[PDB]
Amino acid sequence: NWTEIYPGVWKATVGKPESYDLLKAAGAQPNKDALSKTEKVSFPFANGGVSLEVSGGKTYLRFPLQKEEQLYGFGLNFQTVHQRGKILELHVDHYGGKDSGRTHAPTPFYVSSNGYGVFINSARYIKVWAGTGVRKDSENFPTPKDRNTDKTWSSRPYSDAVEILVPAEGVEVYVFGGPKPIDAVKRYNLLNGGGYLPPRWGLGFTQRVMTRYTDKDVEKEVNDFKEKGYPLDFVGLEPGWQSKAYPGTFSWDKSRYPDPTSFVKKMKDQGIRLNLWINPYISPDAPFYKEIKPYTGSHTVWLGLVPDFTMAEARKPFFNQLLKDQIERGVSGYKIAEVDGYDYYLWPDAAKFPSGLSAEQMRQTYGLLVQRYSAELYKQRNERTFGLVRASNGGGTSFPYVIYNDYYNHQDFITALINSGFAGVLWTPEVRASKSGEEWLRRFQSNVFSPMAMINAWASGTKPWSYPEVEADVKKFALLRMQMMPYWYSAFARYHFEGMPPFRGMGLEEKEIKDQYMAGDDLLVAPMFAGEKSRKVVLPKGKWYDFYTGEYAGDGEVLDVTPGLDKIPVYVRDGGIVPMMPALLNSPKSNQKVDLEIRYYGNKPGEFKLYDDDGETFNYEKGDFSWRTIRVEKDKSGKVKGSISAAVKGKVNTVGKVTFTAMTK
Amino acid sequence: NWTEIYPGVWKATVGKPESYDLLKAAGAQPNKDALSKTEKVSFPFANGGVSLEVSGGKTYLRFPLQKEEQLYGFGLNFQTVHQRGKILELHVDHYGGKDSGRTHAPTPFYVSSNGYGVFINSARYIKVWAGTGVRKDSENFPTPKDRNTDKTWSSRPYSDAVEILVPAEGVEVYVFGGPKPIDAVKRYNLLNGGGYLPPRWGLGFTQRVMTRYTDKDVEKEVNDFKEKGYPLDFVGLEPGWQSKAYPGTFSWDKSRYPDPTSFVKKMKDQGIRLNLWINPYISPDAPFYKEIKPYTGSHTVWLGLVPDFTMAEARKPFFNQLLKDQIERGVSGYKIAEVDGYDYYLWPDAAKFPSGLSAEQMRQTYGLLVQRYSAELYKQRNERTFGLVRASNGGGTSFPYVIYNDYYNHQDFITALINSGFAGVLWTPEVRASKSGEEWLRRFQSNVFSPMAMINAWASGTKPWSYPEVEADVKKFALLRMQMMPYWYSAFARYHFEGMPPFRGMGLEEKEIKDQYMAGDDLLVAPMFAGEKSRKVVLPKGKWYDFYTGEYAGDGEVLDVTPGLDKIPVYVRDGGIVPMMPALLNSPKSNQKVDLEIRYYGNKPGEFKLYDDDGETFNYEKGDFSWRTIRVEKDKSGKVKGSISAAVKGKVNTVGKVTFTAMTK
Repeated sequence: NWTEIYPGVWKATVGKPESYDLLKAAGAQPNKDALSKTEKVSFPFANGGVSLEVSGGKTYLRFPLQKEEQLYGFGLNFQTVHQRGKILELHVDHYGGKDSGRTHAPTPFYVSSNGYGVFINSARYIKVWAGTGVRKDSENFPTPKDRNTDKTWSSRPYSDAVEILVPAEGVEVYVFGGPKPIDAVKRYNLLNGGGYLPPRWGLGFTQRVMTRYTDKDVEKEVNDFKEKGYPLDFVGLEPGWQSKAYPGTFSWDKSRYPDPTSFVKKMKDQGIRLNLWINPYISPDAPFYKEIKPYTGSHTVWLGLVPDFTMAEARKPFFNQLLKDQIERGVSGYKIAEVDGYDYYLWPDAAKFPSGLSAEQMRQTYGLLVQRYSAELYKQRNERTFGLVRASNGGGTSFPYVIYNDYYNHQDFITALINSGFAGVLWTPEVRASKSGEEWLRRFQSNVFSPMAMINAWASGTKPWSYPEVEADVKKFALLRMQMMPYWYSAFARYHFEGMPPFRGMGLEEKEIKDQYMAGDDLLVAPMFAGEKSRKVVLPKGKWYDFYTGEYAGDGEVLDVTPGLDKIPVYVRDGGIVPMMPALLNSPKSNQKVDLEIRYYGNKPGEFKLYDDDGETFNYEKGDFSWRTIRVEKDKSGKVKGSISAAVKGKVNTVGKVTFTAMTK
Repeated sequence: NWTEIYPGVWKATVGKPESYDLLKAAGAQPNKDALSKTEKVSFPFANGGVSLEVSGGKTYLRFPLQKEEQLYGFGLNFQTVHQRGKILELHVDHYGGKDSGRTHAPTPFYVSSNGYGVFINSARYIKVWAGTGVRKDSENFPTPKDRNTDKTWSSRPYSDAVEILVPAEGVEVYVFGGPKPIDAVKRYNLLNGGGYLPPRWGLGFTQRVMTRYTDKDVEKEVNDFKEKGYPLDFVGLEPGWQSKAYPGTFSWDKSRYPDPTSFVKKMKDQGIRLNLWINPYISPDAPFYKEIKPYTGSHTVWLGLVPDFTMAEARKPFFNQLLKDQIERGVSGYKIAEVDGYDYYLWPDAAKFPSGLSAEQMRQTYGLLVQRYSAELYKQRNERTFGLVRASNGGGTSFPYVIYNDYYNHQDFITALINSGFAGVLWTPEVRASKSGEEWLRRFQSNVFSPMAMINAWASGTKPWSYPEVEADVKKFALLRMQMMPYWYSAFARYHFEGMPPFRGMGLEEKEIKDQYMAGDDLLVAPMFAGEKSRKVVLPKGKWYDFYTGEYAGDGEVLDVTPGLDKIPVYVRDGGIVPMMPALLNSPKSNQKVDLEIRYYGNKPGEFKLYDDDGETFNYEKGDFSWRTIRVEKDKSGKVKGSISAAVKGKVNTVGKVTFTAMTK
């Protein structure tokens, strides 16, 4: 039966749940304070139709559906957003080109258009029939028809329930109330701890360089960024930083990085952080190999041992090496690769791990484990991190990682960004290479309207400026990313404090749209793809304004837009506010005041809550942060009038001179 | 541990096997006599490396591989024949366009090129890693390499074992000795009971007619066959024979079939048998609906109830209706459709059945159940049947059904025919429609070199003669099918008595070839596909002769062949014999003597065992059958010399005048 454990959050324990699951894997702590401030709402299933049973070694769940209902979620899908009528097996994997449930974060959480959500807290592979079963004893059992004579016969008759099968003798289930879909997602994310509060530097530009780069090659590339006037906060090092890779030594290569301490410091003195590639698979030449070997699984991945990170005996040596050899030299973070799949790379489900944990549960949670324990090392030092990971799951909302992959279809990259908001994880549609300048720019445009602005040149060697046809426009979008930092930072603060995903699908205000997303509270983004001169944009009710010119765009209608190569279609809600700092090339330091220009759109009076703190430590946990309320409207004459609430005694204040701009003439 | 239960057959019971499995589902009885006559051979795993364990609710199996080894089988695959390096989940389904283990007969049986086989007797979904796992404690653990510096680094390092995971607390496993791959397949098939011994009429031509045909429409089509001089033994009726379909009444429609008894008799008096389409899903208008309803599952398929055929209470009413309303009127057999998938048509794994059997095991065996109990009704009447089914599995070798599907890629249709020989089931690459006469003929050509010569015109309304460009050649191939009846019948006798699959891949004498198959003992078939003027044919060592002209073709070499539209490339082994009866339009009756022309190929002295019995009852089980030994060679002058062994006192003898022809001038 259902215990209301928080406002709008109910928990049921069915049968005998397993001792390991997603929340336990992640060590996810609920944000009780934030949850306590959400509305009491009533239980979303008010008219029965809920069934929870254990039989033949499995847990059978059924949740009812109404005729109107559409469903969202079930993880990081790339080709679909509406989930009703889909059949899935949720299974961590590298994305394979179709939506089957095999994906980087196959989060067992779904949301209904009626404003509720359901989370199945199991680390097993989970089967989902999202309204396909037609039960003989249903209250909505359609009348049988004779296909021989009746042209209305249906090959897929009406189904009135979500059915879920968990291969275990019980399970914990959570249900989240509304009243809106976004309310259920926020409560889910808060139950997970809220999103990570990223460092400001994490929201700047990152360049990953070719595998083979030496320390000298990186220093030169850094100098070229500076010389050309492009932003850069952190550089990604790829497998060549290690003395061996696939499998790895987790130790700096002596020929390419002869003096790691000096290198890391030189970069940091120029404002440049480093983010290091790893996969967690262990070389016989790693310095902790012999120590860790008894605490690794039966099967290897690219001839590397697989640590059982549920065991302290594997974690201590692995994470001590990261700490001592890298983090204590100044390394800012990691890119955790190849913790997803494919099945022919990773260990089989037939593998055995020394803790006794099934290879299945290990597969479902390995990404979560590496995120968890790596993030801890930074938190212990009162320092934020921000990096990349190729696998996550339910339980992972609070971790400082963005999902990326080795797939590349641009349309599908945007669809995954939409679905990230339903999945309790972050996703970046990264830029690598391109056949044309046009495609390079379209990809860069969408990428700067995402969790992480990044070119990953591991194989391509490209730089922002590598395509001369679009060079000037790429630079503009790179500088825009920096100017928007206060907007993004505030959105990420909402993710942390309120559970509000910073990127999400349409229809999520507080037919399927697979190619538009909200970015923060105020911006509707509708990317162009290479080869297109124009697209349609579906605007929600309420008035919207062009991001660039401030001019009225529309209201609850469809636009045909021909933006040009130099613009990504972006629209701002009436009264929407985007605070802009100067076009700095490096994120500003905690002791640095920064001017803001408050760009105000439309005519409805606007209100924006600007988040402010030191941008890099966990001092915010002790209360050292502020929300500055910004209000803007136009007076009788049509002239802009703005205010900002007063700085708070004793708190960090990085807000400099504030000016206001009415974008809508 | 391993009990030698028959010559070259070993059984191990690991843990606690489930009470239901594939062999029990099928009620498969071993052919002990035939098995007792195979060679004692030694256990195929002589040097350890075999592991059988139960852990965490699952059964983990590992079987070693050597460097040389290639693997075949794992069911009815459509795009692959070599299985080493593949990962599969064996799951009954309609084929979905790729080889994942989801297919009509996902037989959990594999064969090695080293001459052994392994069968996993579980009715669960079974996961297979066929040499992809790389174990840290392997005796062949490759040396780790540094991908940063070593260009020989492998993304898929060497794997030395087949690994299998069964989701249950134990399992029965069978191992089959050699010394050749074909020996292991034969023993597997014999353990299943051997193949069904089909009626001769089952090897004739069958036409399935459009869904809507009335009794009068069928009588006319029959008259057109006769008038045009095309063969026909049985007509397929499609869903319109029932008063309702999807779901079904299992009762003759009163408007389209007003007098069933008279109709069936009229057809039978003209030599024409009937084969009726069913799916097993029950209409509220079926006459046994109320009786059967408590013995049906929770979920419906196209609004039809799903009988639990493991319960006598479901079988009795269902099969009594078939018996009384159809079989006792003269109906010869059935086409059992839609017992495979897709997942969105069939019941979810979350469904519940009144016997308590998991929906999973029901999914894996439903085809087997319908085959089993329907075949029984015929056997009880001392009458053979022969029909079609869209799902089978391990345990199904002995049933009188051929697999077909609703897919159509021709290349893949031939690949499935190859893989049928590894899977213990029969498959027909059926003909339906085509965009060109060329394609129609190429499809008809391969189809008459298969288990069932059939056009399925359920939607297309086509007849053999519907494409005028190729009409004359289709007729020739239809008549050839009849003339070859003694060849096919004898091959099917070998399937029954010896386990020898009548259609099989290359290299199976007693790189991957996906487009040639052996048909009987003597014929190598290499189909053309539409759009091709020529193809390569890979001939095994030993001499081969052109089927049509008898001329030497080659020996252990590759040919480039341009056969023309009018020929399918077929080659005959040196000394090969094809007995030919006259081009009859209807299969000959049990009391009818038939002349044979013995077509003898090459110069090596040949020997052929001609099977003979009444062709339609189970009297053969009481010993009323003969094998007539035919020997042929050319004398000194190069003139043919032949013999046939003497007819056996008291036995059926349908052999008339016998003449001999040396095809190789």
